Amino acid sequence: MRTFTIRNNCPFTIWPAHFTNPDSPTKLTSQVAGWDAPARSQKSFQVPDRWAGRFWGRRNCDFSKQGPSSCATGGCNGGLICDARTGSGVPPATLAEFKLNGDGGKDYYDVSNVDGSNLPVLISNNKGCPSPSCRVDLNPGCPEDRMKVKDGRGTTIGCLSACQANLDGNHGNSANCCTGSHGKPETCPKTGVKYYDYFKGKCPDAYAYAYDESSQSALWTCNKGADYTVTFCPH
Repeated sequence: MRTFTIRNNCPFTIWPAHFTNPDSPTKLTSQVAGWDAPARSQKSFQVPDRWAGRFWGRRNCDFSKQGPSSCATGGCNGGLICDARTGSGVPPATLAEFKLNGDGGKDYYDVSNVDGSNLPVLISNNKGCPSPSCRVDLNPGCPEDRMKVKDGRGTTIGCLSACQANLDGNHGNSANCCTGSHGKPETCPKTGVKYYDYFKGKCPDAYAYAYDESSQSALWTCNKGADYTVTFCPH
């Protein structure tokens, strides 16, 4: 067992969630896959070796609405508790991804804004291993109206990737999504992904297009049996 701590340092309530990869050898059963996290709170729980999955934070949730529409960002099938099979968060949702006890006996983790961003996130550990983060707020500078997810007051609370905002109007043949004629690394250069420089400039650690993980995953590993903390709105 590892101990994971999910900490909300934001000045507002968020609703964290988790989802387990379909090919994860082990299941996360100590903590249900969604909860209310008041400002300045945490939830800690045990996670088995070899677990692979992701955490994220949802903003502006109202569970009188069913399905992903319950939350303004990161909503999932199941509502408060995200469904085990279909409960991945709808973009934009900054992810803290983990593959424990992977290749070479190492843990692999990362912060991912590939599909967009909604909250600053830090992944820390108790073993001195690399600690990726996106600490700055990407919402105020979200570069185009179609990428903005706004609350009822007009404030940006999420910033979709160019792919998820459908800027090119062609999800099925997109140099932003890396699909169709652009569906492999050789045909989807990062220099062709619209607004990659915005996301990557503000948060170099975070993945920002389909093939960042292929290039950068070796930066974010630990083989020392670490406990992990995911902090939203870190210092």
